[PDB]
Amino acid sequence: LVMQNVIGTLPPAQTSGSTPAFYSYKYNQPLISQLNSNSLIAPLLMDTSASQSGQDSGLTAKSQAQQALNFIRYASAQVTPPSLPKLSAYSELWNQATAKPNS
Amino acid sequence: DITQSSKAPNPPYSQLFNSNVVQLVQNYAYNTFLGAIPVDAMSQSLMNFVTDKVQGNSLINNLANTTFKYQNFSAPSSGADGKITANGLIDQSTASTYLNDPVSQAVFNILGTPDYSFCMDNEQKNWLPNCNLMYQNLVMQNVIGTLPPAQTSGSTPAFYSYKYNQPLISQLNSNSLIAPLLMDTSASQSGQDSGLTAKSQAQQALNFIRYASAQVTPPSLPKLSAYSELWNQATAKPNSAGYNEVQQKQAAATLSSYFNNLRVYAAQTSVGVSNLYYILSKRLPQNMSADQSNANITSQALNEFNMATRRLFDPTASNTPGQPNQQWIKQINDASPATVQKEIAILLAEINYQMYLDRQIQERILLTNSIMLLQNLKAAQPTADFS
Amino acid sequence: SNANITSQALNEFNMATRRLFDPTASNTPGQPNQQWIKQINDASPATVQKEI
Amino acid sequence: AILLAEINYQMYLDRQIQERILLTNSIMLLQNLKAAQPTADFS
Amino acid sequence: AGYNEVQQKQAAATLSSYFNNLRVYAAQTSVGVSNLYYILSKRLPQNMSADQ
Repeated sequence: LVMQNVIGTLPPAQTSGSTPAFYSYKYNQPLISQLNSNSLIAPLLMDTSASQSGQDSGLTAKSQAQQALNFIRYASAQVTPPSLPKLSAYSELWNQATAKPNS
Repeated sequence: DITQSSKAPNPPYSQLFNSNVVQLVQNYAYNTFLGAIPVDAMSQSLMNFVTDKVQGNSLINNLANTTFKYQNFSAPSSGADGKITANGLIDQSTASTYLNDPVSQAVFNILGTPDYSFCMDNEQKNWLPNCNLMYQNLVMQNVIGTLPPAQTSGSTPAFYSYKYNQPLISQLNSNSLIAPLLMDTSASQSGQDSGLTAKSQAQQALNFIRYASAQVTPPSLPKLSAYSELWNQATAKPNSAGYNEVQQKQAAATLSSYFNNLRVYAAQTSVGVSNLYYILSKRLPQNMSADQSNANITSQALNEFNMATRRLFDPTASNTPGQPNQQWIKQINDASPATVQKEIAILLAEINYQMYLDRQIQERILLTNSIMLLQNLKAAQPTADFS
Repeated sequence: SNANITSQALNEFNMATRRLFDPTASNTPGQPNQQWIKQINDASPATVQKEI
Repeated sequence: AILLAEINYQMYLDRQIQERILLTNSIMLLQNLKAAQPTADFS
Repeated sequence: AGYNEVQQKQAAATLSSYFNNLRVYAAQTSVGVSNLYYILSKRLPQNMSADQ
């Protein structure tokens, strides 16, 4: 769920008048800016004025400071969280782990 | 010896040897430094170094991406002038027309270089006659040019023969990036015309830096047919049109995690390509005077070399006694105490500037090693496997 | 009322980059707050030592 | 005066060396990351 | 002459990718070659005086 929110709406196969494909520059216009690392290291003081609106869905950043925030999230591999235990297996081996002494 | 008035200087000097020369040098210092930093180049506010509230906002913001805007990176270069440009041989176009920042251009290649499958049929058996789109196979064939033969022939060289390798050794040698302080902007070089070739020392640097960034092997984007059926499966409304929700969310997660891996990869590359392009950009020429008839050309590294070596042997400094514009140290030997403390003040100011840009080198060290740590620990994601 | 804004990188920048060139400085002779090197050009030895 | 002159010069060339490490670490980052091309496999 | 396009481009792709890996490797090794040559080259003899 969290990295579907990262996605927003996922981009279609071939370029169409409704929504551009995934490699098309029109679809890639907003994301390429937050995928540039200079966004973190070039500017000298960030601007937080919400003026730009690139993607109607997914992680979209309205400010250059939020561009840097989007990149720091991406580079930190934060959009992909680690895999946490399954309920069935974890509940079983927890029930075994918290076994009462000889009970 | 105060007793002799003749041995005293005449007329007296209490000012610096030449404030004008250090002034021009210093303004060029500022211009080169603020121009040399690579900055996201897509919209006017996007390269804004500073906000509008700080004084002098315009005269810092206008100097963002100076090296590439002067160089016309966005507009492809014909090659007759040997200008740094987005080659229409490796770089995808914005038309389904090139991006203004080489680093964003590179990560844009990473994200937007399709597989050959979109230029196949949907059964991966034959090839379309015309395909405007630029797939990874096609671009890196273009990097080859004509593929070279096995045994050297009278017409064509073997791939190992030195005559085949005459340009490639320069293209591929690392020093093409580091040793020069200002790249040659004149297309005095005409290499072998097969695919990518450098027409200038600056192009030699560019082709090296892209070669190191390994853009010639763009990542394998999804198959048209495979991805398209998982698309049809996932994007559809669940429990309608012969669909459901289980594999819908499942395949949705699979494709989305795939593109997530792509973008984290691309950001990690953008890091490295950003530093490489900054190393390259410290050494590009920049225009100092707005009027081209009076235009001055100096680079960040060249000009910073001048901050270094103007107090030392200066090539234009006179080296014969009795002439003006003498060498710096001999000028000190005949200088006044007020003048000498004056010059100590200024040279140590230049100390402060230069260990500032040393700061910036260092924080870039942080950038790189932190990224490499995150990648390395990403290679180790805690699995919840208990069997 | 005097709410003014800076970051730490930009502030360390203009702390480093205030003497050599200055945007606020007057670039025409005869005006106040000229370039630091030009102000030095008429400064007293005690003044320059305090700068040191 | 000449002492701080040499100081400018020397720690200038140390700056050169620092940009050299910058270069080395950058390329090792790219080659590690090249060892990690994302897979278009949908198994 | 008994050829068709599909394995033609497939084979072209295999060769071209091979040389691509070759040149990328060459660049990566050559950075190390260059800095090692630099560190040694700071230490080699040089003649300054224009007359031998």
